[PDB]
Amino acid sequence: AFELPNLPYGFRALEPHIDQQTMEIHHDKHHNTYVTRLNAAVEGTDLESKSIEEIVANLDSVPENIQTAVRNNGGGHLNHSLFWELLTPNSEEKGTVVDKIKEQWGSLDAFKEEFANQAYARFGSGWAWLVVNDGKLEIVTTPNQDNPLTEGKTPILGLDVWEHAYYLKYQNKRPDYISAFWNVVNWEKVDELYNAAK
Amino acid sequence: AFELPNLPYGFRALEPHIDQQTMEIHHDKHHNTYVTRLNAAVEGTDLESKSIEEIVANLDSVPENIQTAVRNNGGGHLNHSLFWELLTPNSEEKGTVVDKIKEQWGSLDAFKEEFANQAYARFGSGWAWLVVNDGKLEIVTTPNQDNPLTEGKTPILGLDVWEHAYYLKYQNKRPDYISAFWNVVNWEKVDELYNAAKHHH
Ligand SMILES: [Br-]
Ligand SMILES: [Mn+2]
Ligand SMILES: [Mn+2]
Repeated sequence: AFELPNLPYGFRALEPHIDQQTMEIHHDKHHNTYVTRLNAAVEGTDLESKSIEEIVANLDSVPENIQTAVRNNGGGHLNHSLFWELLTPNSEEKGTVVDKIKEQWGSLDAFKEEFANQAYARFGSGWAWLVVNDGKLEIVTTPNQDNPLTEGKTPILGLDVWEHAYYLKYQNKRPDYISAFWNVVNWEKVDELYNAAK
Repeated sequence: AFELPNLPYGFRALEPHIDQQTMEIHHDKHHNTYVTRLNAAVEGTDLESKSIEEIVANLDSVPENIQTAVRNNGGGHLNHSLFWELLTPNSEEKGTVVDKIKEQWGSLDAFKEEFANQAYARFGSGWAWLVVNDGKLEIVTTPNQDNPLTEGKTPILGLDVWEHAYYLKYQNKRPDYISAFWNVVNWEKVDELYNAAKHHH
């Protein structure tokens, strides 16, 4: 069965960029619900032994009757699992991917502009991603809990732009949330995900 | 140009079922953004003189360069315009549609159960609707700001299940929001929309 991973920090560790009420409800309620419904679908099937990454990457090996449950709750589990590890109270804009971003976009600032534009433009619920696409850094967004793995793209940074991720602190103000996010990005985790793509 | 409609009650009128902070932000910010972007898309074109009902029912015909903006922002404008008039501080569970619902589902409660189930199951952003679909009552849900009119179904009740509609008061507890919603449904508006639906064509 899949396990709800602990946050790597206390609920208050990302203040004042993300509020502790959100960190608690987002993790203990929203992510936990994805794990409940994912397990209800996959527990007792030949998918149960597989990594969530293998499953989400290969949704056409999911039998038709649970395909939607797995895509949505499997996606929910993978996306939130990545997100918690991609946040930190000790953010430093350094390392492999930051250097590659400066190289490709000319500056980290230009990168943040495009990331924020794409994240802002995602209509309804979804995610903004920095992915590796056959060696190439690319910014994409996905609806709901869809994940670039399914399209053969390796996610190395993700921002949750479902309203549950920002409404308590920021309400309608998604751009302020996106701006706040830069303060808590775990670039060490980004580097790890990038290195494993290779 | 399209206009943000005035609420027919105060921001506090739907308490405790919908919180005044949400009523103000949802109307003055979320709906207003849809109106702004609809107007940015259509102003100075032949679409500016058409009803939002006509535009949304006919998204297929909207020029390709503005079709997504009109689908999302025109949808947004129609959906919220319907929603405000379908809420009331003076809800009475009676009339033509309540009577038809009792006949079809056997009780209002059985109807509420199916509606609440579909509204809860809608994954991500969207709307739960009661529609007239070729003369029969049908519960459907739509993603984002999509509207049953585009598929030739007439909406007579809608519930916003975007998280902005419920997160400040209910957070993750969408079912408690849906439960609250019944206390503020304007069945007089539902009756009016139904009656129009029967004579649409
Ligand atoms: Br801590
Ligand atoms: Mn989330
Ligand atoms: Mn809304």
